[PDB]
Amino acid sequence: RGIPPKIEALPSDISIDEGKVLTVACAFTGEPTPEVTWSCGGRKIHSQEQGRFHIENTDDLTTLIIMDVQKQDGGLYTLSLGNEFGSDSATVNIHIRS
Repeated sequence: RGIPPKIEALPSDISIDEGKVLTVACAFTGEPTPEVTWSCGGRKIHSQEQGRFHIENTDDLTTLIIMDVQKQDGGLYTLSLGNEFGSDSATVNIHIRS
């Protein structure tokens, strides 16, 4: 009959060295499958097929990938989920290390 979305696991903080690939994964649940939005600074992140930012969404996992991570990529990344029955949201603090 419908189950609102829930983010089941997302880390609160991640530190990665400058220049590496960062991968941030999150498992979620919901019926129907929730729509997934990643954002940073009130702006939605979109996959770039020939760029550094990529989002891979399956029916219960979403992954943010940032290739060759730079200091400018650091910040608070929010995952938001929504379906007909509700919404959820959580933030991960991404730190880029020298």
